[PDB]
Amino acid sequence: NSNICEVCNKWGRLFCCDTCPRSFHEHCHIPSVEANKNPWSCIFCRIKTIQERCPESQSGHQESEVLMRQMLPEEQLKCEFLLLKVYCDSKSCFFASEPYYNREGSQGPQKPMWLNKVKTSLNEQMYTRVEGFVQDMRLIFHNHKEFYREDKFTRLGIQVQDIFEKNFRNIFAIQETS
Ligand SMILES: [Zn+2]
Ligand SMILES: [Zn+2]
Ligand SMILES: [Zn+2]
Repeated sequence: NSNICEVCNKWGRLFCCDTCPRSFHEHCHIPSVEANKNPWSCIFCRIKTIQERCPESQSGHQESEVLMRQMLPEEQLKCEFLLLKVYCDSKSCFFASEPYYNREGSQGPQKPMWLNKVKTSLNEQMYTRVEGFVQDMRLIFHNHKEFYREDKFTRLGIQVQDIFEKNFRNIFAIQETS
């Protein structure tokens, strides 16, 4: 196994996957690393098995159809992994915890959103459809763009939204376009 956490790239108390060489801190893994289960398979392994069991699941999809999917177990897992993929980028730190807004010339968003809140919402099964999760994710970056205006810090939202969008297109096998 790896000697660092796959998500945050730090050492510490790690749980090792039994089916691949990745390791995780307890609350870096999503869902949080399960109490027992020997062997234990990580989310990367679980996502790979879904694809292997249904190869046609990688054929192209329309985003509008994906978003209307109910949050059954496999869609739940895919959203957890997409969330995890965002956390994997070090720039996710800016969006992880609850923000506050006091900048001359800006007003805070009507609906604040942050990664940890989405994480909780997933854990608590608050999304009934994929659309719920993707809306909150995109709202994080949209709020940041609007607040920071012409400050160059706005680019952090662009950057992390691009990681989110790339991984969304990959995980849910969105039909490739120009
Ligand atoms: Zn970690
Ligand atoms: Zn694994
Ligand atoms: Zn099949």
